[PDB]
Amino acid sequence: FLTDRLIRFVEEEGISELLQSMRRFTIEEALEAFREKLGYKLQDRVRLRMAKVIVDLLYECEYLEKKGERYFWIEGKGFVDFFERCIMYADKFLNGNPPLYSFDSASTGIWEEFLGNTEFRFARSVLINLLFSGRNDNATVLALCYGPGFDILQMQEQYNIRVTALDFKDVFQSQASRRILNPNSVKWVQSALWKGFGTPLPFHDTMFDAVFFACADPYIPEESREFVYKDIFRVLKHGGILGIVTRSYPDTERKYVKDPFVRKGTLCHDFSESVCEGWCGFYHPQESENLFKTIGYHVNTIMLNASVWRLDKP
Ligand SMILES: Nc1ncnc2c1ncn2[C@@H]1O[C@H](CSCC[C@H](N)C(=O)O)[C@@H](O)[C@H]1O
Repeated sequence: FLTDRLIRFVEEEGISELLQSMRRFTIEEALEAFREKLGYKLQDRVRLRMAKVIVDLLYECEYLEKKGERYFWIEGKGFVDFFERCIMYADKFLNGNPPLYSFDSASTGIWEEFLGNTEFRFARSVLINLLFSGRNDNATVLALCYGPGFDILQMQEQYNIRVTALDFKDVFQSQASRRILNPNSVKWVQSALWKGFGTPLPFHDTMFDAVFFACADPYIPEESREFVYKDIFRVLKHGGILGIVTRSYPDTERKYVKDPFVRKGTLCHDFSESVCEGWCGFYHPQESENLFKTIGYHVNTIMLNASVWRLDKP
């Protein structure tokens, strides 16, 4: 299991030994001790975040209790995977080595194997039915940040839609074309027309019946996330729909992410994919719902522990 693997990492790197010897710590004190005692170079946001995720996971797994903002180590009384490869590298990354993977040509096979997994296929299929079930055929849909094209493939498997495909790099386009059911029917937009998150989408206002946005939310920088979703709102027709597949950072309130296995799994996913170039991490679900509402979306559906979102433009 992935959680057991990350716990084994925590123990083998001496993180658990350090924290139990400290006995009590705030997140700030723990991060200072990771720097001073383990020698981690927490020199950027993504590495500082990984260290925070480790503490959050130890708390979720009941190694720690919390009073106010202070954690306490709980003393016990007497008597092959993409994720595996990420965790195998995490010690090197935390010591300041470059990201393990990126969205460049050399890494395309890695992403193809990872994003083809059954859990992603399930989440995409649910969202596709949420967006298109019961609709008139041949909706105009933007497949945004489509990568290897599993999203386009599943959309064409399930429904007759007119896909416009856009990514911020063109490194996957040939692989996606050789995967989907109807490559001639797709409007492939050249990646030179869109620098990516933070730049306006190269489409006019109110053009699309739907925007499909799967597994790309955690690559949006915090500084740009409001704009990215406002700009998507701009290109949707009134009555159009934005579908998101992501994960939600486990919420203390347990309002959105309830399944204990999923709460642990999301933390381990976030820690692991932090070794990939550009990872920003999963966002808090209450803040996401608040953001979508202020932009002007109606929150039609939140499902799968707040991993699948249907957002309608009124
Ligand atoms: N800074 C950035 N701006 C726009 N897209 C970005 C980006 N960083 C990553 N991405 C894109 O986000 C995607 C992450 S992988 C998800 C691919 C596909 N949607 C699927 O469901 O499997 C990739 O297409 C990647 O090119």
